[PDB]
Amino acid sequence: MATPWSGYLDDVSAKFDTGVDNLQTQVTEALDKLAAKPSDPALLAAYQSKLSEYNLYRNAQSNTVKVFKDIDAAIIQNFR
Amino acid sequence: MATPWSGYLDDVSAKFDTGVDNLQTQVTEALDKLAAKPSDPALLAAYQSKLSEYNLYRNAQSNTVKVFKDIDAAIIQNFR
Amino acid sequence: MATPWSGYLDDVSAKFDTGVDNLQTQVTEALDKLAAKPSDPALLAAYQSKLSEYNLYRNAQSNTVKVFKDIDAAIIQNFR
Amino acid sequence: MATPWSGYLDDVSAKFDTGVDNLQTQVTEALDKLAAKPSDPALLAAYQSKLSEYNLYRNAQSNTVKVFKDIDAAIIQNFR
Repeated sequence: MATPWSGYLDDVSAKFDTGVDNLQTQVTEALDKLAAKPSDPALLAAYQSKLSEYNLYRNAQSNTVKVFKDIDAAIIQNFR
Repeated sequence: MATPWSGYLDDVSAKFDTGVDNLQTQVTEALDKLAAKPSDPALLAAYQSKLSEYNLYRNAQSNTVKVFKDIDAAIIQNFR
Repeated sequence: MATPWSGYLDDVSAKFDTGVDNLQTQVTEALDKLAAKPSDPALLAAYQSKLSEYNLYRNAQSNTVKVFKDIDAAIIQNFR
Repeated sequence: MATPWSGYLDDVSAKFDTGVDNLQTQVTEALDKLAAKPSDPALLAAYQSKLSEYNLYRNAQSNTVKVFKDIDAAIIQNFR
């Protein structure tokens, strides 16, 4: 049997991965559609919201690892 | 079973879609009608009202994502 | 193979062009006919109606590019 | 064999390029036509719309590269 990787920081990353799982394909689909369409009321606005959603996936993930590693580093320094 | 995308910002966007669902086809139908018509006072007033209806929908999406993102950005940046 | 220019704003402009394609030649034909005539009730009413049709083509095109660019500018500004 | 440059930010730039590939020559053609004419309502509306399209290419490109670099900079700062 395979043993799943148990981690607090890894779980948070996987939580966002499952949420925007199909969102990744939606971003690339809207990006290619806009490529051959200069000005688009629909495509540009749709991509606007979907791009910011991707923006949060990368920002929120980097924020959780930032806070966790900082406080965790202080604990590791105590062990001496 | 498939799980739907649960989001506050996504709900507002999809909420406007249900309202202008058949409205999108009405814009293209009136566009082709005017394209092959020299001058009509009736179709001019019809397209005029339908044009802004689309304008308000698209501007509402960029509006909700703008005000919600600004306040949410301050919250996520607080997490440090 | 040649790739056609795909654009929503350009489609609206070309839409009116297919409608008043032979209309442009009709305006110049009636203009020269009016210039060689002192006063005629028939050509006056004919040119009057055809003049407004040309006015609708130039106005409808400038109207669509104006309302569309305004709303699309809001979206573009969000990208930051 | 040659290896193509794989980049997300570069892909977005080239994405807009494939669309307005022949538009660059269309802008210069309309520019020379405008300089060789005193005043034309037809070319004024044409160049106006085409100038908006060139603004689309330079804006969306600079817009996407700006938001992507910001969140990407946060990740790089995390690696320490």
